[PDB]
Amino acid sequence: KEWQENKSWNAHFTEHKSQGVVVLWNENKQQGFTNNLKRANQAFLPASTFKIPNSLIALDLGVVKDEHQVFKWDGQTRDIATWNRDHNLITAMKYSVVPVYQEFARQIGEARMSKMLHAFDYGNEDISGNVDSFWLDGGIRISATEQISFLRKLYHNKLHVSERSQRIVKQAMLTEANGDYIIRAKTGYSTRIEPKIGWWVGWVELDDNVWFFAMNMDMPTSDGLGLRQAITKEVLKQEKIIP
Amino acid sequence: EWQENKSWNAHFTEHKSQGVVVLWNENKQQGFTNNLKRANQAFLPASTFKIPNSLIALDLGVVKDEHQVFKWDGQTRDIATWNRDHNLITAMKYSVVPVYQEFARQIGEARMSKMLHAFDYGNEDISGNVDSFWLDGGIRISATEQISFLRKLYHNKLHVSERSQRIVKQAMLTEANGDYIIRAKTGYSTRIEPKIGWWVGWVELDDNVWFFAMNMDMPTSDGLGLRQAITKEVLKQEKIIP
Ligand SMILES: *C(=O)N1C[C@H](NOS(=O)(=O)O)CC[C@H]1C(N)=O
Ligand SMILES: *C(=O)N1C[C@H](NOS(=O)(=O)O)CC[C@H]1C(N)=O
Ligand SMILES: [Cl-]
Ligand SMILES: [Cl-]
Ligand SMILES: [Cl-]
Ligand SMILES: [Cl-]
Repeated sequence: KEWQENKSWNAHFTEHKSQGVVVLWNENKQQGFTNNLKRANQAFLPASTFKIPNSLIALDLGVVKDEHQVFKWDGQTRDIATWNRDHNLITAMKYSVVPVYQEFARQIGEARMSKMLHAFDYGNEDISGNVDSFWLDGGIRISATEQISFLRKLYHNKLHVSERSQRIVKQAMLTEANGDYIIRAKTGYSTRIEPKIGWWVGWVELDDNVWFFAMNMDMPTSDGLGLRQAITKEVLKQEKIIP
Repeated sequence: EWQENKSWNAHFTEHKSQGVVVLWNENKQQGFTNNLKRANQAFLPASTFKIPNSLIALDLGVVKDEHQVFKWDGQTRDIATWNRDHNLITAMKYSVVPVYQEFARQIGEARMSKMLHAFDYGNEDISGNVDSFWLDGGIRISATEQISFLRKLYHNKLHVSERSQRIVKQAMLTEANGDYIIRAKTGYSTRIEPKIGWWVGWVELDDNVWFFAMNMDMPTSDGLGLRQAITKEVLKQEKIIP
């Protein structure tokens, strides 16, 4: 059976006084699992998880030459200290540097952004709003299941951009690696339209399988942001995917 | 420029051990070592040779990509992890010699010799069995020459495709967290004296990369854990990793 509900995972949200969904996909078995089939299919603003398609499009169009090209700080002091400094693609992804990605989106422009999101079958494919903010307060929406379908295409180099573009973005997604697993992922935090939600989307590479994941959770304040990873890892540990 | 830091000898002494750690600061273009003579001593690369071997195999099409499966030949060997199917990523991780011996046989002596010349790799001498020269043949490379080769790989400057270089750097991934990424390969030269352990690679930080190459005397497999442990003690002392 393709999609299966595991209500036992709700204990991981309950135990943190949280509400959300975790979706897993077993690539070898071509089967998916979720605590909440309805919420797995509800669409939300992608917020910073949009850095994955934005990175791909920027590299494929040559807006970003490679993962070492330096994007100079514009000398405007912002809220997040790690943003007030020079970045390359690796560090801009790591510190989720919005102003770097805003400039990419402006250089890409509305016409190319729209065509590439259709080509990617990415969420509702709707870029209505400002070209440098639609993933934060515009028309674009994506579900946890639609994140999985996009990431599977990236993993297999099946997106309609160069293999090189896809390999570079997967490098930039690297989050954790040890002798047991590799996680390639991207966090997000949608705050401008209700409900406020946190995301964590990506995959776990094991020796002989890959488990795709997409989670979102209600995030009324920034206090709970560490639960995006903590809850996903509690589910991965339950299912014996990581130790 | 090069500098000797004898204080790192303490990390070797404490584990009753002899060897060398070489570090290269890419931003400053400066090298550091506990032993300048040993930094330039050339040894058999043993399993560290999997780095150039993978590059050549990918560039020639002997390996199509990092997913291609190399089926176990059915010969039961001493290392349990070798007695199973592998791809490039797991073959590097478990250092599966028989997979790399088959690559070498398909590359062949002529293309292997030419490619090591193009890479400026060590003494560029493949004398011996085409499928064992890096374990018991004539090839020799120093810790400083390992760093030279790795800097070219890091910058995509080796004369193979960018794609081959990106795949091998993916396969080298050893560790990553919010502080650092290590891309590296271990080795153990067991067949020709002196028996030594290797660890070569680099640490990626937000705004610098530190290349490293270490080797140490390894009279038995009991001290293999020290290859990483002594290197990490030097990286901590130098405030490169927490
Ligand atoms: C992305 O969702 N954003 C940028 C930055 N990212 O941190 S996250 O990756 O930990 O979610 C701050 C939150 C958010 C934004 N406010 O634009
Ligand atoms: C490579 O040097 N070798 C293959 C294998 N890997 O050990 S490693 O951890 O040093 O990579 C065993 C040692 C050695 C060999 N015996 O050929
Ligand atoms: Cl963003
Ligand atoms: Cl990687
Ligand atoms: Cl080998
Ligand atoms: Cl490439």
